[PDB]
Amino acid sequence: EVIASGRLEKCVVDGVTEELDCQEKVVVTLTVGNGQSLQTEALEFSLSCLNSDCPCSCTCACRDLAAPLRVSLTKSPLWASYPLQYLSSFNWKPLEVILRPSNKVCKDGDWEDSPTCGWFSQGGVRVADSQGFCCECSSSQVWDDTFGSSKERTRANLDCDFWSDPLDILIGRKPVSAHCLTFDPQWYSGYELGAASLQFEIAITVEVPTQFLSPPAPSTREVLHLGPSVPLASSASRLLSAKLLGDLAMYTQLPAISNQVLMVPQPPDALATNRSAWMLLDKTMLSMDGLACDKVGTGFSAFRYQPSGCGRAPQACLSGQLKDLWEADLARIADGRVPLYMITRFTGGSDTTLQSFSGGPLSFALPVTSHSQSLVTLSVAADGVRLVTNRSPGKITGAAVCRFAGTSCGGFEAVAARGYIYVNITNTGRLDSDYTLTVSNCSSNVRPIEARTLAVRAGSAASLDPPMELYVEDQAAAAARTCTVSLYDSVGAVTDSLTLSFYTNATQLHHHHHH
Amino acid sequence: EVIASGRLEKCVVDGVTEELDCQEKVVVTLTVGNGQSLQTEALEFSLSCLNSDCPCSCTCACRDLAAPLRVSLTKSPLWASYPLQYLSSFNWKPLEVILRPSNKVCKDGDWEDSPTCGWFSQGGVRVADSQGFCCECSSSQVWDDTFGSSKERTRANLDCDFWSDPLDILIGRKPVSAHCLTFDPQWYSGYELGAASLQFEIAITVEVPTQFLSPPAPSTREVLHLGPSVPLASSASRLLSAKLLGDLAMYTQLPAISNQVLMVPQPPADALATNRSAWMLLDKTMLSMDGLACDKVGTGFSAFRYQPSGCGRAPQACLSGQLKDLWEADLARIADGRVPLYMITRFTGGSDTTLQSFSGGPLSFALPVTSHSQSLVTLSVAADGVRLVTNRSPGKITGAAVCRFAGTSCGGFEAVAARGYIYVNITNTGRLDSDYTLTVSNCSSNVRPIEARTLAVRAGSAASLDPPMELYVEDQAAAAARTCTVSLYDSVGAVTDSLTLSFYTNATQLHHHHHH
Amino acid sequence: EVIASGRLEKCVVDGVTEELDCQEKVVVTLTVGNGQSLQTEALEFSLSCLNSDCPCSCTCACRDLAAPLRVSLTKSPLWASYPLQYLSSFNWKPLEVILRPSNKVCKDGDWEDSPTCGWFSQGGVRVADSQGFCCECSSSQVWDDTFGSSKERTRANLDCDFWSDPLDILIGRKPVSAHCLTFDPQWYSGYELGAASLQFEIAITVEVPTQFLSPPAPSTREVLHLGPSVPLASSASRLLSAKLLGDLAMYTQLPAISNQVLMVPQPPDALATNRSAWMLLDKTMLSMDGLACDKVGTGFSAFRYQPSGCGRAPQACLSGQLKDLWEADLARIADGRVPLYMITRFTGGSDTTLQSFSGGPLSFALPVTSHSQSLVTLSVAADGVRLVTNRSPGKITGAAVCRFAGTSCGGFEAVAARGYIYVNITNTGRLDSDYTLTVSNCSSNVRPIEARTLAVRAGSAASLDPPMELYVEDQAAAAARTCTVSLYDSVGAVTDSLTLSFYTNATQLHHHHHH
Ligand SMILES: *[C@@H]1O[C@H](CO)[C@@H](O[C@@H]2O[C@H](CO)[C@@H](O[C@@H]3O[C@H](CO[C@H]4O[C@H](CO)[C@@H](O)[C@H](O)[C@@H]4O)[C@@H](O)[C@H](O)[C@@H]3O)[C@H](O)[C@H]2NC(C)=O)[C@H](O)[C@H]1NC(C)=O
Ligand SMILES: *[C@@H]1O[C@H](CO)[C@@H](O[C@@H]2O[C@H](CO)[C@@H](O[C@@H]3O[C@H](CO[C@H]4O[C@H](CO)[C@@H](O)[C@H](O)[C@@H]4O)[C@@H](O)[C@H](O)[C@@H]3O)[C@H](O)[C@H]2NC(C)=O)[C@H](O)[C@H]1NC(C)=O
Ligand SMILES: *[C@@H]1O[C@H](CO)[C@@H](O[C@@H]2O[C@H](CO)[C@@H](O[C@@H]3O[C@H](CO)[C@@H](O)[C@H](O)[C@@H]3O)[C@H](O)[C@H]2NC(C)=O)[C@H](O)[C@H]1NC(C)=O
Ligand SMILES: *[C@@H]1O[C@H](CO)[C@@H](O)[C@H](O)[C@H]1NC(C)=O
Ligand SMILES: *[C@@H]1O[C@H](CO)[C@@H](O)[C@H](O)[C@H]1NC(C)=O
Ligand SMILES: *[C@@H]1O[C@H](CO)[C@@H](O)[C@H](O)[C@H]1NC(C)=O
Ligand SMILES: *[C@@H]1O[C@H](CO)[C@@H](O)[C@H](O)[C@H]1NC(C)=O
Ligand SMILES: *[C@@H]1O[C@H](CO)[C@@H](O)[C@H](O)[C@H]1NC(C)=O
Ligand SMILES: *[C@@H]1O[C@H](CO)[C@@H](O)[C@H](O)[C@H]1NC(C)=O
Ligand SMILES: *[C@@H]1O[C@H](CO)[C@@H](O)[C@H](O)[C@H]1NC(C)=O
Ligand SMILES: *[C@@H]1O[C@H](CO)[C@@H](O)[C@H](O)[C@H]1NC(C)=O
Ligand SMILES: *[C@@H]1O[C@H](CO)[C@@H](O)[C@H](O)[C@H]1NC(C)=O
Repeated sequence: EVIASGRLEKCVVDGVTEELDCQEKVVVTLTVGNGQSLQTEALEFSLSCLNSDCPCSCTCACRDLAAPLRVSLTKSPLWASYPLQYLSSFNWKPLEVILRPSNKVCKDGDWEDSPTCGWFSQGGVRVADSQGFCCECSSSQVWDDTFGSSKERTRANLDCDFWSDPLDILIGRKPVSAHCLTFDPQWYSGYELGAASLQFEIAITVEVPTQFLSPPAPSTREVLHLGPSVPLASSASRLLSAKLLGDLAMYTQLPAISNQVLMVPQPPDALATNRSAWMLLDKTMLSMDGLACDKVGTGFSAFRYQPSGCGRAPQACLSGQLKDLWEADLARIADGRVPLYMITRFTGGSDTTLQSFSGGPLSFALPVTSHSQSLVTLSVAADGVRLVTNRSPGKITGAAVCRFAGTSCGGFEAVAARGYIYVNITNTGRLDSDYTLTVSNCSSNVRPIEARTLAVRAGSAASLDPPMELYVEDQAAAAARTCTVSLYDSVGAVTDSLTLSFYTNATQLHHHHHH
Repeated sequence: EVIASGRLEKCVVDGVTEELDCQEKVVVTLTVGNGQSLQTEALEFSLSCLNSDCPCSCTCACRDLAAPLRVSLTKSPLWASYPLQYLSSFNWKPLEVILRPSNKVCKDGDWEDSPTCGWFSQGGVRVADSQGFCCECSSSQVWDDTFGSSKERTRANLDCDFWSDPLDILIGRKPVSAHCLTFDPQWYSGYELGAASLQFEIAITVEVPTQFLSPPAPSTREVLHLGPSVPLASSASRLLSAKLLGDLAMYTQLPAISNQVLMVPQPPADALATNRSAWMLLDKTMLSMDGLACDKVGTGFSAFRYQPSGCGRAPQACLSGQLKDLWEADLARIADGRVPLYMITRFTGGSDTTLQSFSGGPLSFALPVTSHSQSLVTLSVAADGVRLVTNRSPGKITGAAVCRFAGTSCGGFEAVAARGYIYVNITNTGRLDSDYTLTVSNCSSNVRPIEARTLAVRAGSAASLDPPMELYVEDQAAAAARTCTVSLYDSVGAVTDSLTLSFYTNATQLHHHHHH
Repeated sequence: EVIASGRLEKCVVDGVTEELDCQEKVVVTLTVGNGQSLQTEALEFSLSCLNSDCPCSCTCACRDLAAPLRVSLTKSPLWASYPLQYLSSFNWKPLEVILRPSNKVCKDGDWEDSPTCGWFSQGGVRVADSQGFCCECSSSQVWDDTFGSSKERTRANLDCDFWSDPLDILIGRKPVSAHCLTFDPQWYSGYELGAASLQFEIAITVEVPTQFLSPPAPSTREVLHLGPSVPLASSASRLLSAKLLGDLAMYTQLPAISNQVLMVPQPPDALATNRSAWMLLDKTMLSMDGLACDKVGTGFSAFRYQPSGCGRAPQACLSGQLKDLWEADLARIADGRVPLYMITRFTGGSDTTLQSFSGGPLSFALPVTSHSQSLVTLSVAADGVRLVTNRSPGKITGAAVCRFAGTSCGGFEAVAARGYIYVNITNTGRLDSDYTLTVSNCSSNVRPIEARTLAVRAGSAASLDPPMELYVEDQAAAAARTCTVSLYDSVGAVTDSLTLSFYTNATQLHHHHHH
């Protein structure tokens, strides 16, 4: 979209000579969209006196008369990359091993030279509280289990019936239990994310030459590169000078994951490669010092000194681990709901959308789908400008609402879940044209969706990736909620439009029954 | 504000025929403000050869000569809506019931067939640790309470004096206590908020016809609608083609509530106010999702049963920090001129009425944006010649004062623990609907700068800032009269009125422990 | 950068008379950069009929013929200020005092009239659980310490050997311990931060008068002031009318510190003044009610009722305090890593960059380094406009990568740490010109860096402050990673460029050795 165009006299005072020099250039300001990956528009600058701003006619090394300077602009796919900062490692699933010693002895002493669990060591020094804790059957439980049946739980399901082992309970040796903490061989590295940084590269293609026909005689293509890192560039010789000013505000802000911790499997039916097994967790799920129970990174001190530990069930204090959060999210997928810890809760179902990134192995970035119009200013030493835009018709070749990861299509669960709109369009023209995809005039209590733009090659089909997220703002269950999907060509004309119908199932809640 | 205007030759290559077609249109780029709800400006495009871009003179079906094409733009009120995702339910106030059995027996066994508290059940299976815990008076406390007075607390205020019940303590039956967890009948649904999405709709009114006088002869009004969902539209026939490019960056960013949990009262199937008045928005550090933590929203049976030294602690221990507690705590902050920390009205500034003007569904949440969010719109008309017609009407500041949260008292606030709210009354004294800009500047020392606000006021009507401006001070001292200058600008940046706003700040207060 | 310029007929209908009035003004829209603090560009408006829009020739009170109206724009340094909201106070380091009474008595009763620790008081009422807790040596430990050596830890390192004190253990008096909680005399005030607000002031200098030479005959300089608080202004009389529209989106977003708590030392080899001792903590490090252990603000109830408290080490439950987090971050500085709690983790090493702020004593703001181009619209009653920009060459006079606070330069630790790029440039011209500093064409797995702009006075040297943060997206250890640092003058020409080489050391991780 061209915003401003006109002539301007840019005078430059050379700082060494303090000397003035003025030229009248054409200053065009136009935006570049996120989904604008093809050369659909072109800027043509009328060039008088070609070659070396009229000519000396005619070895001779002179100049030619007239030709148009063609300029187009594309933008690489937009990503939101976060910088990583390592913090600490975490175990996939810490496991408690219960030992029932053969000689009915158990030692968890703090200065115990050799406990029945054994000491860990971070080097030559042994780690505190790594020796677990012991459990003995109380006199009250030996009394109950002998005559009747003890109603008090033991962590090792101890049998304290006197008849179960009379020859040793008589001599005071009661049944004992050892509870040691072990680590899964699978470790994870936890990196704290940073501030989001928009990353892209605008490609400015400039070609200078020697009813409906506009034939091109020999041109020489030159490509400029603009971006946040290099927000300006100039063409060969000194004709075109560009400058990236910045983007406009995004209508739907980025997800607030700046203060979360990215879990990456520490390397030593197969697991999927790259970031498929990655996770991104809030700090309320973690214990950095390891002194808290039922958190990622629970340590020895938390497991050894848990209150009434011998009276609790096995594996207590060891919940909420990376393996638990993973298995929990997989359950949410089977129920049409969105994961809460897997990084695919932003992609919408597939990990393939996150491998198109061009960063290093230890990097994280989400594909931006909101509108981010970057403003570029072109200043050419050529008076006369014209915009040439391709208009190709299109057709919506398919639209449907599907749950997370496409486990089932047609609808989702009202407020606990959300839907994902996959839209298939096809360029029916013979040229590469830009398109705008909008969802509007929905039924009641349906959340508005921001439009998306697709640059489709001629005769090719395209699809929204990642798809649009669809919510509903009530908890009822409707059989056919409606929305209108419209396909706009360039310069804002509707080439095709259909009505998208979907169901929402009612929401479900917890309940406790009192007695 | 008009930004760019000029002529441009837009050539369109029809993709089916690969055929070129060029036209010279006027491309105007202008911004639309957040608080711009009235038609104060108008763009007039000189239209030669009316009707069907000169005419064939003269059934005839021909064209007329000349008239101006009038175009205006308004913007709906701006909101920041967050998508909800349900997580779990939470009880308004879990209550501990203390039982003192008549037969002095108490059973909290894990496999106990029938405990003195009873098992809950999530269906047909009974919930673990729902049977509470029992307490017995230790031998040490029976020894103290019999002769002197025991200094050790019991959760049930047990009387373990032997003389208080000798016939049963002698046969070993000591006084016992049962501590069961119960739930308030009022439940709450907790929805995790999502990413903020700016939502609005720009209304482009276009009317084509067919000293100071500019009379309108018959016009036909056509309204276009642009927004984030539909960022472009075209008029009837093919005269005007619009496109919404986006907004500019906001100077004061939105509140970071993306990862918080919205608490909504769960319906049952002196009265409370309707809609979101009873809603709350909490940080995840106030919650226990698994319920295995004490003194958090959603504390479960396992946390209450296995609390360390539970029988030695006071009643209702581990049951603090609940939805009822956080609510009653915020109400106390209101009575002390401070701002709530959990009620969603801590963003509105005092009144819930500002949040019911939203047009979303029953289960939605949105805050009214007050920062400048200037959206850029590009107009391209097939009519060469353009003119901007803006209404300028004078105004007067009819009132300005600093008030605490919810207007419990005006005149000032508490320095750093609290903040003030600036209510400003203005009145359009002209006969036309003009736009205005409201600024607070040239303040005294250590006063935080405030971003300006814009008000579109109907002719002869009075307007007011809603929600009011939030005012802070960057020191902890107590001043009797801090000053700021409130200025009212008409359109095209002229000061019609200005007054000096004076307010006091009380000194901040801090906690203190006296050791012994 | 000038974006749009042209003529526009702005008609104004006076609301009182309903009367029309039209004038044709020049509407220039141009951006103002973040680092643009000098008058490098200038807008010159051709003014016909000077003095009072041709003249009446010739007391006379008439007008002159012709002169140019010079207009320049600068922007103050950009800051992101956060509003503070006080919450509660916190102690620098709560300390546990262990008492061993001479008479072997210990009382921690709830209704105890006078305990061996003593009651605190918030006024006239005494604070609950302020009397600490007592510890007695169990019969099991007296049995072990008498014959052999007890392997169970006591919090007071108690000696329960019967022979160590036989005359009192015989009469039942066992060794006892008192554990009271005390507070460091240094307190801290904790303020919850608010939403970030961009704060700046654009200075519009307008002076109206009355080969390379352009001499100035007497002008009168007038300065306008625009900003978020006052986004518009008009010149003396009614010539120029300005309006600040807003900034463009920032490419690298601000750090998400909105919901954190700022710790400020509560006033009564010396510490540096202002914010040098300040800290900014996540709410997961705090206990507001004080009922949690090993957190900032741990209270009496947490310390008194800690499970197995008498069996734990001294100072247990009292970790993770403001003194601990401070001493921990200082250790990260000595290891080339970035602090996690000190507010200097955003500045990059020096506190001097945070004292240039102009706020009150209780305020907090970070210097914005991302591009924030503000759009300003100028409308002058003078047809004819010209842009005069100074171009002075520059030279990169130094570039190096240094760890946090400059503890050592040359490189950093790959993912646990980050580097900081200090760049020295010098204006070699005789005029004040603007510059653009870019880092591009890096080696593999190097994170992209957004460009920065420097306004340098003539003949003066400038430096990046705060320096650019440099990350790497892999965990390997390389001896010489390369990037290209380029220096652009105004209107986008490369005056100087060098290649910046640096090393990255491999990352380090935790490890537990099992037994
Ligand atoms: C939009 O266009 C897309 C194509 O560009 C459509 O995707 C197609 O979806 C259909 C089902 O709706 C798939 O047909 C199925 O094919 C499988 C076997 O092929 C697949 O096998 C495995 C899965 O077992 C998979 O990993 C492979 O990659 C194959 O894709 C049959 O068993 C099914 O019965 C069914 O016929 C197409 O394969 C798929 N095409 C592509 C290219 O992926 C999409 O449905 C369209 N959406 C809308 C809303 O119109
Ligand atoms: C970019 O230019 C900067 C100057 O504008 C350069 O900073 C200079 O860095 C050198 C070291 O490379 C310093 O020289 C040192 O001086 C100390 C003694 O002076 C200092 O003493 C104390 C520290 O004990 C300090 O607090 C004072 O302020 C003094 O600065 C010697 O003991 C050292 O051996 C060494 O010679 C310069 O003093 C310093 N200049 C300034 C003005 O700070 C910077 O290195 C340049 N960077 C690049 C990449 O080129
Ligand atoms: C700005 O203008 C509004 C009105 O547009 C002012 O609100 C008015 O405030 C007064 C109090 O100062 C209200 O009068 C009171 O009414 C209550 C009954 O609700 C009565 O008990 C009191 O004795 C008193 O009479 C008045 O009703 C209210 N008007 C409206 C429409 O709400 C506001 O005070 C003005 N603020 C400034 C700073 O000028
Ligand atoms: C991801 O895959 C790419 C190629 O598809 C590979 O170069 C890269 O090393 C992989 N990274 C991880 C972390 O698996
Ligand atoms: C929008 O949909 C409603 C049905 O909900 C229909 O009545 C109306 O005509 C539609 N309007 C447009 C412009 O599609
Ligand atoms: C709800 O989901 C089930 C499958 O889980 C589906 O059969 C049903 O049709 C859905 N509800 C409605 C109203 O369609
Ligand atoms: C809020 O009030 C509106 C009408 O004022 C009503 O339509 C809506 O259902 C209410 N929502 C709730 C959650 O009470
Ligand atoms: C701002 O107010 C102060 C009084 O505190 C006054 O001295 C100064 O002149 C005022 N400045 C302007 C520009 O009004
Ligand atoms: C501080 O607040 C009290 C009421 O809490 C009020 O009476 C007093 O006037 C305030 N301080 C000043 C300086 O006005
Ligand atoms: C910081 O220093 C400035 C002067 O450099 C002083 O005016 C201000 O009071 C100081 N603030 C604090 C909190 O030390
Ligand atoms: C980037 O640097 C490499 C040296 O490793 C050089 O070969 C290449 O030409 C450079 N590319 C550009 C565009 O400067
Ligand atoms: C890694 O750091 C050490 C000091 O910690 C330094 O001596 C060494 O040079 C660094 N690595 C490389 C490759 O330079």
